[PDB]
Amino acid sequence: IQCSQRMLSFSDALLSIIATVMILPVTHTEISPEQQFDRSVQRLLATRIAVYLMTFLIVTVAWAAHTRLFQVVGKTDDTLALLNLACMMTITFLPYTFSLMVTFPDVPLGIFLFCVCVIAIGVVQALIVGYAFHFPHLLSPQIQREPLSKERVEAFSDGVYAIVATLLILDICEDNVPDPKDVKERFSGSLVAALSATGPRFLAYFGSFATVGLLWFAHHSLFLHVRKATRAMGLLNTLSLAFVGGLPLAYQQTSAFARQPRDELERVRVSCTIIFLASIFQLAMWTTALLHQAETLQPSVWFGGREHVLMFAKLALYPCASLLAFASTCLLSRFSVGIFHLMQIAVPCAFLLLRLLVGLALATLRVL
Amino acid sequence: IQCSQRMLSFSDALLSIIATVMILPVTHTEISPEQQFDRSVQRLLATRIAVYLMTFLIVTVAWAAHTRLFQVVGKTDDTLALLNLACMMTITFLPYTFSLMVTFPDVPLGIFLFCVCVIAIGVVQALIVGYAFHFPHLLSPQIQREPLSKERVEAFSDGVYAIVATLLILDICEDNVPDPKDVKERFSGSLVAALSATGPRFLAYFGSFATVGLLWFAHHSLFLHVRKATRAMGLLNTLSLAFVGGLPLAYQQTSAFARQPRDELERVRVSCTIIFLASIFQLAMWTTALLHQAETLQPSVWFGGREHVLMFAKLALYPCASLLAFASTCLLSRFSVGIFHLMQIAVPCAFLLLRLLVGLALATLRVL
Ligand SMILES: [K+]
Ligand SMILES: [K+]
Ligand SMILES: [K+]
Ligand SMILES: [K+]
Ligand SMILES: [K+]
Repeated sequence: IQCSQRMLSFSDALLSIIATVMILPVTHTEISPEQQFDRSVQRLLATRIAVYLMTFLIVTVAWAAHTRLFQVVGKTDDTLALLNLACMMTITFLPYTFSLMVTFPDVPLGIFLFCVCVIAIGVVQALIVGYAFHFPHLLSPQIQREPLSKERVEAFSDGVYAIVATLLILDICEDNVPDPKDVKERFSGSLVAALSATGPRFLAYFGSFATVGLLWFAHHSLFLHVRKATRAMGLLNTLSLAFVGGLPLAYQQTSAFARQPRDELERVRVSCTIIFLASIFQLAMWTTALLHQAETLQPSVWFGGREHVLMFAKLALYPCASLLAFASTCLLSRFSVGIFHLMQIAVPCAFLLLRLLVGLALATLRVL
Repeated sequence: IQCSQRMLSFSDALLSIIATVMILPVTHTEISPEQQFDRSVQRLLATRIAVYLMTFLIVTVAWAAHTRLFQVVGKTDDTLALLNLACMMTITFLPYTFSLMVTFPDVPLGIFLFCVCVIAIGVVQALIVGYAFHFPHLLSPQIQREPLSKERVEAFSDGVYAIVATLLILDICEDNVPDPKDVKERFSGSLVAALSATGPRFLAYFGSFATVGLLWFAHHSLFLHVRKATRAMGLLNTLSLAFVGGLPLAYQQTSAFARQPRDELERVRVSCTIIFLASIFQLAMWTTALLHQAETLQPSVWFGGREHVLMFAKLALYPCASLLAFASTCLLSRFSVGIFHLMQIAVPCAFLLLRLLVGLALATLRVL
């Protein structure tokens, strides 16, 4: 009998990428200036965002069902591996059916194909269960004779984060790659001078990537001290990942969404809201785990623990900064863009010096 | 001190996706019929293919250096995690510099940025080494006082395979999603009738996905019996993955490459060549491991072992079928397309029945 760890890792990667794909249409929404005040186009954009959210949630539900199934199964086999590949294929077919239904919501074809795909997933998983139970040695020892699998959650989250960070660089690679017919005209053939138009732009990439990379760093930190992953924690993680997938929306440059008519205040508000939603659910995961620390958290991060305050600050850094920037957009709009840039530059430094800042604050409050 | 396994998994995912991204420009090659006989466009397409190969190899070299580094380090830390994030950011910046150099190969800007990025990677890794050695408890026990890390190779391969399988479905989602203004004209508003143009197309997806999914299944099988991963095996795996990344080229539909002028024989030959190159290097990995079976392979797959013939057949199935199809394109061109479709339908069945076919063949040869 074979060890199923790599097969489950492959499934996690596939499903995470599949869930995150549907943000691409959102980033490719073109709004002409003539349609800036057209409510129909704005409604279409909102509908496409809702479609992305629904598809992410559906793929996550399928992934959770798969996780249940292969917690029940445990071991794998050639036949089981091929059946898992068939299940992954059927699941990956879901975005196509959902897109077809979106294009023609009033025709039965989309609903019919979606139902057929769901039934196919069900039948494939039932076949997997039947094969596993027909050979008892392929079952988990407890079954051979609820909690979530932490590694599956971590792999799914890593896939989502990596895909977002990749979409950023794909956007950059197209933003600032001029052609000879463009450089010879805009800059009289001096490519170096094109830095004046491209220098800052790719520099902005460094700011965006960090925002994702540090968010993962928070997640990576939290689950280093997580013992038991509860279903509520899984749901909160799913919401956090769903809102993480929208970071390219607030950070991409070539994206049609980025080229829509807008103002600085609106863009800053949207980016701050997306970051706040992404991070507040990680903070909610941590708070939820704190209620049952005895069974969900390592002793170091329990109340009064050595790592407690550090973890709390690490997870609350982004929500507080995002909320402060959003408030500044309303109270100090004239300098809100500068404050947002300052936040982008400072939050990584705060993460780097976090262990010193926390101790300094603790000592200052103790003496005072 | 923290466990570095998840950080390395995240790095593997990032680097694998980054390596595979550069196939997207290749799939977006638009060749008008007026330029079918224009040698310049064909040369440009070949140059972009070579650029994709070079970028994949460079990203793989960076990933291998990172693997060496964090085999030396072993344990991780908050500062080490942030430094690893910085290193990943610098590495992800490589595609942008390579693309800029490609656009203007005769200007120093591209080479200058590429050199700056490489030096940045070097300095970041040197800082990681210095920090790790300044705190001896963050070093591996042997160092605290060559072989490859199998899990890193497996994670990188899984990332590449998942990205290819995802690119397939992204192509499909755009191939066969008509709009009302298109359905009302081409099919008089009968969306169901559009199956006549869309039915087979997404059906073809099922054929393409399997081809990737089974290739992974072969890889997944081989490394289940691999003890020690040698550097030569790593190089062969890198070549196999590089040629796997070109599967969307031979299987995508909307891709401008797919819409280029062509003939059935040429497309079949290209697809067969790509599949053959992808699988022959897995077979080469297996053969290379066989030379040092005592140190690289589990006893079950040694010469004369129970699983030996099964593994050999599993890894040689695709190369033989691809070579036979390619030969048919020259000897039986009139039926080569049908033979290719038959191969696409049959190879999964051969994989499913492999354990029976191998035994049947062995018995038949023994009695005869
Ligand atoms: K994993
Ligand atoms: K992944
Ligand atoms: K892994
Ligand atoms: K992956
Ligand atoms: K992509």
